[PDB]
Amino acid sequence: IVRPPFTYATLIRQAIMESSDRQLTLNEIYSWFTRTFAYFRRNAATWKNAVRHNLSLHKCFVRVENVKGAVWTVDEVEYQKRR
Amino acid sequence: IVRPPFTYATLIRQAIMESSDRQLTLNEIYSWFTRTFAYFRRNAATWKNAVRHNLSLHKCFVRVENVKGAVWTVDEVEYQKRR
Amino acid sequence: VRPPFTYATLIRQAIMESSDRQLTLNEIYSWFTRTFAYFRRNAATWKNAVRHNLSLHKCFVRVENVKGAVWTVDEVEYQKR
Amino acid sequence: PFTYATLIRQAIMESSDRQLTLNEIYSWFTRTFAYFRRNAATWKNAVRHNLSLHKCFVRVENVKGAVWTVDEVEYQKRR
Amino acid sequence: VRPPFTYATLIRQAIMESSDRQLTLNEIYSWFTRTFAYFRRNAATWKNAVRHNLSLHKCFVRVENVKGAVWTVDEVEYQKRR
Amino acid sequence: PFTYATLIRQAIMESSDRQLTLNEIYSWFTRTFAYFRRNAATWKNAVRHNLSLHKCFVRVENVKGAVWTVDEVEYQKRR
DNA sequence: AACTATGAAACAAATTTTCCT
DNA sequence: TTAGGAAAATTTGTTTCATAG
DNA sequence: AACTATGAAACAAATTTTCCT
DNA sequence: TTAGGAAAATTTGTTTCATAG
Ligand SMILES: [Mg+2]
Ligand SMILES: [Mg+2]
Ligand SMILES: [Mg+2]
Ligand SMILES: [Mg+2]
Ligand SMILES: [Mg+2]
Ligand SMILES: [Mg+2]
Repeated sequence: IVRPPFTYATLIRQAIMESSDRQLTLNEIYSWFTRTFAYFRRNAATWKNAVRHNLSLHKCFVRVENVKGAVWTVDEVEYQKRR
Repeated sequence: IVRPPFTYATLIRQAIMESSDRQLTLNEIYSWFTRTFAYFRRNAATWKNAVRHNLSLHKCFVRVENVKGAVWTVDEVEYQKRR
Repeated sequence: VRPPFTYATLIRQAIMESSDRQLTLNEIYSWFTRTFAYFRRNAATWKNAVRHNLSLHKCFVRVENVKGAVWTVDEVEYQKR
Repeated sequence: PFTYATLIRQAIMESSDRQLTLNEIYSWFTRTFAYFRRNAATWKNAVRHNLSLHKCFVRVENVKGAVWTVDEVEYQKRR
Repeated sequence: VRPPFTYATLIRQAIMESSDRQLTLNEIYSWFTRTFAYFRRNAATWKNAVRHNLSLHKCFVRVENVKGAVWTVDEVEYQKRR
Repeated sequence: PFTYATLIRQAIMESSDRQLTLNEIYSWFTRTFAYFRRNAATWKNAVRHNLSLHKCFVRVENVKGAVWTVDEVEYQKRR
């Protein structure tokens, strides 16, 4: 098994960008990771922690609260900075 | 953390070829893996199983019993076949 | 062509492979339970497994004759295991 | 009991010229797996029937309970 | 060159940060124990950590002037952490 | 209480011009870590001494046990 | 080809915040 | 009104990776 | 650029074998 | 001499990866 050659930030952005409304709940993001790569079908304690850490740490990922909870979105302009 | 871009057989051969007498016990091979790459400092249940599996499966790795137990060696001619 | 297996050949196998060369009905049932469970696989599964075994085990050698390709068994390399 | 290796050997071993193409091995496995699928729900009664029908299977009653044995001479007479 | 810390400023910090602005001697000791344990780090450790924090937190802005580059604190940006 | 951020901020805030080069921050941390290393075995007695020496620290005896408080007015004079 | 130095990423954790029994 | 638990977030400090010199 | 087919590798496990309490 | 335990080996069958076509 090989981990994808992309950063967590890039992968998370990919997940969100591929969604129909450009937004995903945390659990939906986890699902995208496990469905897409074999690497994420094990050691969940490690990679899910990485995902949450990246979502909070990086300003390009903005939590948008809504009636049923909250979804994560991507501030593309922000994502582009430093990259 | 990234796993080395080499097969288990290639890494095992490397460990043995670097030893002073071209022989290593199983525990010494585990130690070479952990000392050499961060990747092998976690999920021991998985990679140690991989190492034992590779040692038995591939004919290029020959167990040589000795007074103190047994060491693993490499049949270079064999390793070269299929490669 | 003779069937690969029959209840008779299977019952004989169960008994012959046993310790005392004897089995109670319940023991024969246990053996059959395990055996039928093993075969409850699909073509996609066994087909993959067959190719895997032919290219992994040395006892299986492919002899190319005036037909295309045929696999044979090296009994001497088969016994060692 | 069975492994793909023993099965592949059985197929090849039980064929004249002791050879088989990959397609022929596939055919043998198809027949074999079909057999077990077809009889997955009948083997219990089939076994009881065979035990009492064929003389090669002899019931030996010992201390506690009874056991079944094979009369190899009788068995080898069927073929 | 007044010291960055003195027992006096530390004792006051422990008491001021407390719930009811008052601590027993033992509570002050517990605070000091934790504090001294935090600082038991080597130069290789804190040096790395300092560079890490300067380039991670936006409240720390490098204002490049005349010669060399000096940092500074964005009191407002630091407000979030407050 | 303390994080590298609060410390870096403390250093810069206590400096003139409220600015510091990376080397100056390094100097401040060197002095700071040196302080805690130097006094790792003396702080218990040092704390007891300071509490009874400085009037800004007042011992208030309530129901069970006694607690220490800071007389903010007194503390500020000396600064 | 080695080796060092170093920021971005990755990691491992300790805490916090919310929503529910 | 608290007490806990699980998710979800937020934070901190350390280790690893990729590479410019 | 996509997609399929497929052998090598990688995985996950069930068992075995040895050496010691 | 039987009963585990753990490390070391051996085995089997399934999933993943890289890539020819
Ligand atoms: Mg964010
Ligand atoms: Mg071997
Ligand atoms: Mg082979
Ligand atoms: Mg009969
Ligand atoms: Mg920053
Ligand atoms: Mg006093």
